[PDB]
Amino acid sequence: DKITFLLNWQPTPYHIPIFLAQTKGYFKEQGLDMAILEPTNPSDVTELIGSGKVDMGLKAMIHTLAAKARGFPVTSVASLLDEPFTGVLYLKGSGITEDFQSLKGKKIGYVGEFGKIQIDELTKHYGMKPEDYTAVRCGMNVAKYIIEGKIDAGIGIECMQQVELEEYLAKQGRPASDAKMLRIDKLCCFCTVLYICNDEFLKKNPEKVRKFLKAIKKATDYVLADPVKAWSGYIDFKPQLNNDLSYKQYQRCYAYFSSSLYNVHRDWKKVTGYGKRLAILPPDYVSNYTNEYLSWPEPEEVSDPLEATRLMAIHQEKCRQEGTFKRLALPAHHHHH
Amino acid sequence: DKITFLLNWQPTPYHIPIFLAQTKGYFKEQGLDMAILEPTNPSDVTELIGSGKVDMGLKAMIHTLAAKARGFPVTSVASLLDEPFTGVLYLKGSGITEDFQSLKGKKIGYVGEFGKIQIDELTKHYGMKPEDYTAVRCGMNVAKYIIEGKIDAGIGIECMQQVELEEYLAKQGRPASDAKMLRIDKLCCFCTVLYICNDEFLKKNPEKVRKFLKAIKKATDYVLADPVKAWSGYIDFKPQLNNDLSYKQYQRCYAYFSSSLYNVHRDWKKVTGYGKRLAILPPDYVSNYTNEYLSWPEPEEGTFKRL
Ligand SMILES: *Cc1c(COP(=O)(O)O)cnc(C)c1O
Repeated sequence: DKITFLLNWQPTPYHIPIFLAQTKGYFKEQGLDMAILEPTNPSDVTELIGSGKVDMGLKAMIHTLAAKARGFPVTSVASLLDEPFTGVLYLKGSGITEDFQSLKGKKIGYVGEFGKIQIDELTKHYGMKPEDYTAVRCGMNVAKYIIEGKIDAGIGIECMQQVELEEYLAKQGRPASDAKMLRIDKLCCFCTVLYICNDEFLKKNPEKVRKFLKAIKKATDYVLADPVKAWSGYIDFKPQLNNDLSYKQYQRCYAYFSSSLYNVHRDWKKVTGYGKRLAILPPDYVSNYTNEYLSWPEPEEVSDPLEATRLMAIHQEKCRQEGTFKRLALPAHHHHH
Repeated sequence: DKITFLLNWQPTPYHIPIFLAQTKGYFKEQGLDMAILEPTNPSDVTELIGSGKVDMGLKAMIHTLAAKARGFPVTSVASLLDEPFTGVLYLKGSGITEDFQSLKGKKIGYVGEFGKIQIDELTKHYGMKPEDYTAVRCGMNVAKYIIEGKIDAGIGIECMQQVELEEYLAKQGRPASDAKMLRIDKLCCFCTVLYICNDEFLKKNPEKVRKFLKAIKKATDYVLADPVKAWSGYIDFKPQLNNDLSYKQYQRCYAYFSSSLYNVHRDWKKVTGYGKRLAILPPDYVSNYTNEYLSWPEPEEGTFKRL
């Protein structure tokens, strides 16, 4: 009667709400016995949860969509990390540039399956063809392989892998700005990180899932309210995260955490479209999420998505150079009709 | 159709055979798709495997025995780390001494469950009573809490936690000998680390288990034969183990690796007796191992050297 929860990755700073929910006893106060597990290989994750072998866990939006398409019955019941900047990371001097064509003849790292597909597909739109480049499967070590020169560039998230590149550059006395990204968010939200359930587990235990999300919500509020105290609680439990890199990653992630846990209807509509178009998704495919098990009201709708993206970009820079914890203040949406 | 394999701990240097069997493709050459998982809490482990939620994994002998007793159908099919030195670790100046009585009024860390029971029980034999001491559950952080002063002593393995204390001492310029253990040869195979199977999974998949053990055996031979090459393969995959502490731990573990994977009939006989006696095991309890799935003969009853 323990409930298996499988992370999408080795412990990261953004996993803080799950671990705090455990260590602070919020799961216990809901009468839940969670067994948090960590994958050795992120690609095992959708298959294990989809097949019922694991009850719940986390995976990105693009992968959660493709999971149902490939016949793994999973449903997103909430959102953890909202729309982090994803792209092809590289160091200045790679010599890769904003010219997508500069990827020609380069070794490019992707984590598992979908990213490669993502680049296979972008080449056609830039007059390139696979293989004008060599794709290299890297699992959880994309950043590491860029730093070690085993690849020229690689796919990653701004608040995780980019921060790893920047910390390396700092050790070399090079400026942070030498860590550059070719954003895919402008070639979005594929890499939103979701709480997902096995479909039959969800059918059979809706009350437990609802209680889970309450515990998570309590921990998420704590982390947003008191990030510093939260962090020290986390790294006492998970000493592997007790370093400056993890802490910096944590600060960059702060602005991306979902405060309401709601699945964003627009984000899914966008991503389902993109995926449908890439033959990953059947033409009649329906988005596999629900907000039924969230026990609190939903917030006002997304405004100026490009505006927010631009504003977020600016915000994340201030975060890097100031070392702060600030949520992106957002002007509410004006309806002209 | 992936097979879930749950480690007994965060990745350690002694998990190297498993990871190498994966990264070197030995699991693949047997037509196995293993999903190696890591626990966040070692105590979840027997219950998850016992209940069938996870197919296979690792666990110490004392825990694997108590799992069946507590109604979790698990069976040991092979052995990984043989009889590492287990005991109460402490720093000289704690001030704890070889006198078990010195544990009086001290904070003593235990990993999760059986560790506490082991000390509750040893006190009765030393005229002490729980609680002449405070037991503190520490999970995977016993050494860390000793170093940080949050506990005075704690239960651990010589090649893992003790090495962690020693590396701390070296950072302080203190001698390694200041990391001391009260060894639980105070009545050491409880902490032998076993490959274990869910019973029903074993019933329904004996050919796969046999093939798993073959991949493991191949990796195990590689590690013993070429420990240095093996290590760099490991830490390329698992960069969290790329540090001097992990490498030192690895060298201490090397002598303890089981080279044949066989369950040792004597070790189990001893441990089953101990467990029966303190009330951890029913009087009619039968050891839950088998060497049936091993496909090779049983052998006769800063360096890398086998003993
Ligand atoms: C499960 C496990 C533990 C936890 O056991 P307790 O003594 O009950 O804390 C400790 N060490 C190892 C190696 C384990 O596998």
